[PDB]
Amino acid sequence: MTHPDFTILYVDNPPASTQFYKALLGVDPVESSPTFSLFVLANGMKLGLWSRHTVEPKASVTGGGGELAFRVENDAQVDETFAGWKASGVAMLQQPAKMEFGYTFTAADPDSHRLRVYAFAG
Amino acid sequence: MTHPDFTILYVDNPPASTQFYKALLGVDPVESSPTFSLFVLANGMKLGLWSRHTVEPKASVTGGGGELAFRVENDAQVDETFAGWKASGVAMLQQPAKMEFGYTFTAADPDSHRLRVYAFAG
Repeated sequence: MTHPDFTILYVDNPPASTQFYKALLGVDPVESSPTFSLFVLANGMKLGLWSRHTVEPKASVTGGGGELAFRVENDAQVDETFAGWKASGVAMLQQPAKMEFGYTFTAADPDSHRLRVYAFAG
Repeated sequence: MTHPDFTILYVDNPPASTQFYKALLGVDPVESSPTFSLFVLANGMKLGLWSRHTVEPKASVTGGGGELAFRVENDAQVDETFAGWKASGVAMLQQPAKMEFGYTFTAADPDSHRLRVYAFAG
C-alpha cells in the first residue's frame, strides 16, 4: 500500500563516498550530515547514503547486498559507463555479459555496492 | 554522469517474494521471469527483484544490505505501515524510534531487506 520512491545505499566513510556518488550519478547532496547524505534525482527518484556505523538495525556489512541499476539506451552506453567508473577508481569485479534481460554489467565501489548498468533486450 | 532511477532488491524465491512486494508497495510486476521480476511505480521510479541464485556477481546473502525507504507524510503513517506489514507476515526486528532525520522504522521481510519507513522532521 505504501510506495517507496527512495532507495538507500549503506556506506562506511560519508565524505569520500558522497563525493564518489556526486560524480558517479552526476548529482549533488541536497541534504547531508556528519554520518549521512541525501540527493534527489531529476528522474523523479530519491537516493540516500546511510553510514553503516549508525544504521538501524545495526549491521557491519559492505557488499552483502543493495543493487543500483543504471539504465542506458544500449550496449555501447554500458561500456562507456564501464570505462568511466574504472578510470574514476571503482573496484570492478564482473564481466559485462549478454544476459537474458539484456547486456548487463555490475561494478563494486570502495564501499562495495552492486552497481548494475544494463541495456534491455526488447 | 549516468543516473539510476532503478533499484533492485535481491530475493531467494521469486513467486512468494514478488506477490509479497505486490501488496507491500501496492504494485503489479509489468515484467516477470522464472528467476526475476520487475515493477515500475507511478512515483516515476523503477524496482526489480533479482533472485540471488542467478545474480552476477554471484552472492548467497539475505539481509546483508539493500534498503528501501518508504516515505510518508508523518509519524502516524509510519505506525500504520508498521502494523499492516506485521499482520501481512513481515519478520520485523527494529523499534520505530525518533532519529535525527525523523521518526524512522526499518523492517525485515522473509528474504530480509531493510524496509525503512520514515517521517522526516523538517
